Amino acid sequence: RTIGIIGAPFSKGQPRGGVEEGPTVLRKAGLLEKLKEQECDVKDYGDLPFADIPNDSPFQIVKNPRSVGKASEQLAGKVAEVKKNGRISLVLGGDHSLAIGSISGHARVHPDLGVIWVDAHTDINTPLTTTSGNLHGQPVSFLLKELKGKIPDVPGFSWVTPCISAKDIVYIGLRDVDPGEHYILKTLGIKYFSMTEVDRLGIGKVMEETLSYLLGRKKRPIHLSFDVDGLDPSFTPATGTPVVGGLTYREGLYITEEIYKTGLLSGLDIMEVNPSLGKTPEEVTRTVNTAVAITLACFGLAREGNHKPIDYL
Amino acid sequence: RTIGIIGAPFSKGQPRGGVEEGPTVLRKAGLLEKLKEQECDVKDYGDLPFADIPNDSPFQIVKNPRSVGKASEQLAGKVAEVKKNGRISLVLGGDHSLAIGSISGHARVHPDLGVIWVDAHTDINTPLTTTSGNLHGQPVSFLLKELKGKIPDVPGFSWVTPCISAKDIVYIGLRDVDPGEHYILKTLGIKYFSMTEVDRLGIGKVMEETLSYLLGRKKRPIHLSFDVDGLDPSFTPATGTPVVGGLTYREGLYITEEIYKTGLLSGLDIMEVNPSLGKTPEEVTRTVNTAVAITLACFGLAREGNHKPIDYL
Amino acid sequence: RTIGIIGAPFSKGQPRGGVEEGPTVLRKAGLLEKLKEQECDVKDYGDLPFADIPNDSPFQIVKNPRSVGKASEQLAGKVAEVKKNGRISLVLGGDHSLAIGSISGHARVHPDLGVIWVDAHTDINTPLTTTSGNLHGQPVSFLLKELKGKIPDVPGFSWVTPCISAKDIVYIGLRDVDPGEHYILKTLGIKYFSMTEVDRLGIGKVMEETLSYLLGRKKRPIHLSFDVDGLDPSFTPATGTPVVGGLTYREGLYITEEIYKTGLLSGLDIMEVNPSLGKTPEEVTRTVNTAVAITLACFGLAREGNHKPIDYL
Ligand SMILES: N[C@@H](CCCC[N+](=O)[O-])C(=O)O
Ligand SMILES: N[C@@H](CCCC[N+](=O)[O-])C(=O)O
Ligand SMILES: N[C@@H](CCCC[N+](=O)[O-])C(=O)O
Ligand SMILES: [Mn+2]
Ligand SMILES: [Mn+2]
Ligand SMILES: [Mn+2]
Ligand SMILES: [Mn+2]
Ligand SMILES: [Mn+2]
Ligand SMILES: [Mn+2]
Repeated sequence: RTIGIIGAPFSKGQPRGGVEEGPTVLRKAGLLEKLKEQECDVKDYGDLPFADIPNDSPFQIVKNPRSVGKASEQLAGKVAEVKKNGRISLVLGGDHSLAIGSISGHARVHPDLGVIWVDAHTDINTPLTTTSGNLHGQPVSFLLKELKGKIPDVPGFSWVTPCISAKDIVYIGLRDVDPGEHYILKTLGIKYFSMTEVDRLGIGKVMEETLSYLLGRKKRPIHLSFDVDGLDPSFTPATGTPVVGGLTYREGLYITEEIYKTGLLSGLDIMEVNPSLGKTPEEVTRTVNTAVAITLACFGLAREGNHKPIDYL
Repeated sequence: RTIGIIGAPFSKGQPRGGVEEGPTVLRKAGLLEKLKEQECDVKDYGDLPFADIPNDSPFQIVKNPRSVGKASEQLAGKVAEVKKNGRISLVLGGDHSLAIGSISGHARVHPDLGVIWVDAHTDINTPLTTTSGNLHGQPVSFLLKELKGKIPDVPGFSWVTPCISAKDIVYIGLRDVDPGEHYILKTLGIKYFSMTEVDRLGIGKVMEETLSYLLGRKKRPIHLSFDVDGLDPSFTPATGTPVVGGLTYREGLYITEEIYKTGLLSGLDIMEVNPSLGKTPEEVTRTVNTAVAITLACFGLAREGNHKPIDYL
Repeated sequence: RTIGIIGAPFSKGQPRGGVEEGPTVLRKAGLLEKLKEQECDVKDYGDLPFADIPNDSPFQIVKNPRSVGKASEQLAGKVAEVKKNGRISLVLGGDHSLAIGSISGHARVHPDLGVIWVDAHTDINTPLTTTSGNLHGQPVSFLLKELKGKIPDVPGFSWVTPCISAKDIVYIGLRDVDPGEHYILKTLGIKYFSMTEVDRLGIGKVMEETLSYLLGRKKRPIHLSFDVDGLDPSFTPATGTPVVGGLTYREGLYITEEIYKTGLLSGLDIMEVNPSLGKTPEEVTRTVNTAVAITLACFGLAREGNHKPIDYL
């Protein structure tokens, strides 16, 4: 397909620093070249320069609010620009707090978008329910219209305007959800397939139900926010918040191959890859290699094989 | 839920000695504290003191019959006492021979109980079909009423009285069954889901069929005897009789989450954890960590998340 | 069952040399003894002596054509001889190019045979579509009647005569298919279950559909060509062309147990085991151990257990 690459070297949504190198190690893995090797029209919009915000004391428990809020604001603008150029935005990011800007900018051009959130976490804590204070665990709360009223005026996010409803999002891969987050899940009736649902139904039925749920009424642009920790740490160990018993490499590729086949992928986020957290150089390459594989599947690379519209014999 | 913890530091049902440290490493992993962290009312009935039986020569091929028989007799009494206190018995054990006492004592208070046996083995050898002579591979034969007549008078087990019928037990995870055991399986018509059935149907259908099979006619108390070697050794390596191709971490949690949701868990055994068999300190923690996780799922810990009956917003 | 073992220490269908030791390490693993331990009548037809062909320059891009062609010709004759003796041929091989001779000889005695190809690759490149020039990636093209006309006269294969039609073969495990191969797949309407189909349907449904597809109309002899790289490299690392995200140990045993139960297994190939490629001695034993396990399942070894037709009690 036609892609718009945008690097988001940002880490202030969480504690560990190596995540801001995500764009770097992914590009170094040959991601752009691999994409072009497929039927892909690629345009690199570069790495966003996230100016340093020295004065950024916590808002209550919430850490680096101004830095996070600004980074998302800048990203929102870049994503909308790539979308206005008629390209699928591909955000190579640092931490998941960037989802606020990615989905926000995406929704500016396509308000009817539907979101698929692949993650071990729901990232739906509010600045008031969070216990860690890390903003990468709160992006969804800022985007949901139903939660508008339970979100205090956190410095750096006055530009935010909830752009999705509880029913325009589906979670896949959940296995470490905070109490307050679970309360929000059940209270708002959010659609989710935790690892339990995946075990019960199988990834095939999960995807069928996911896509039917979001595209049932009518077709709409899809936004895939992919947290690499959604996959089991045996595949993506170099990440800040790993949780055992995750989605397999295969399921990861299944999810993305199915999303690709819809022809509706509109926005994509490959988040939380932290090269500095690899216990070994191999754990780093294993994580980056899996992240690239998942990305390539989102744009057409199929396990059964691919061939050009010609007569090979 | 409401739990009654009882440690069973016993190993004479098999050759390797480290298994008697199971209660110790599990408690040290913070199992009691983790349980209390959930909606659990926990009461530790302590570790059973299994007096030394110096004179215990083999009965034919059967090893340490008096020691094994006595340990189960003592455990049977403790389990019945915890059951009479209105608590779910949680036996942190050594080897699986202890199942004879656990199920026996449990059945004294709840004769209508149904058993789910998660294991790589059927543990249904009789003292006459066993080839190893290890009693942890024969517990089920002593408990089945239909096999009463094929069980010689083994020193130490005169107190035993078969308490379950062939149709009150379901096996999950089988992958190393002895010939005589398979003969008993097919002859008595015992319900089982070997790894082959799990591969064929998926763990979801397996659990649906398991619970429908045991609770179809009417609801009854459930006894879960969980041998950690039922799970693949990539998850629980520190165990005496590991067999490759086992149940995954995920399936292990699925089985237990589903049992929990029935609200009928009445007795639980977490067996065969042998810290001394870990090739590395990490293999030990990996095994103990998985054992704790499985235990927590049996008492409510759900992957989709948990929340108190309050308004979190 | 009744087996006819034939060693095929051959490697010239690909670059890496250790694969010709496959027969050796498998026999050393006790394969013959293990088979006899089951209800198996085993006869070792020995290791085929593949005479050295010093003058064998490439045919265009195609490497070692005369050596490969001769090795398959010799193997075809041996397989037909074992089949005429009323035995299931078990080819312990080197590289997969040997499939040309195995299926060829098998089809001489049983022209109505159906093939199940477990592999990460389709091995259907023609001498003209191949980009590697390695013949182990082209065996199927030489056997398919529909491709007769697109196969140049390659030195060493004048003895070949396509013996199977597009609809007498089913692929399972595909995850690295070349463009030209995919073109052939879709153009000839070949039945396949890539890793994507396995993820979608589950290995149970895959096997049901595979066997129904090949045995629907009427029962016929089955030929299983098993490339060990079909299974994930976490199980069979010592192989020349490994690809991540493969079939699990369990699925491997499921496939073969189901094939065994048909009672129609007529020919079997255990290919691509290369002891020299093991990064460690354990990776070598892990690969050989998995290969033996898969082989034993093909001849009756069931995970639920096995028992002789006698009264064990
Ligand atoms: N629920 C935890 C973990 C969040 C991880 C963030 N992520 O999934 O990108 C928190 O609120 O800090
Ligand atoms: N079937 C073997 C292995 C038993 C292992 C015991 N277990 O599963 O707890 C025997 O009878 O010795
Ligand atoms: N498709 C590649 C890989 C073939 C591997 C051969 N195999 O699967 O036995 C080629 O044509 O060289
Ligand atoms: Mn996460
Ligand atoms: Mn996340
Ligand atoms: Mn066991
Ligand atoms: Mn056991
Ligand atoms: Mn292959
Ligand atoms: Mn092959």
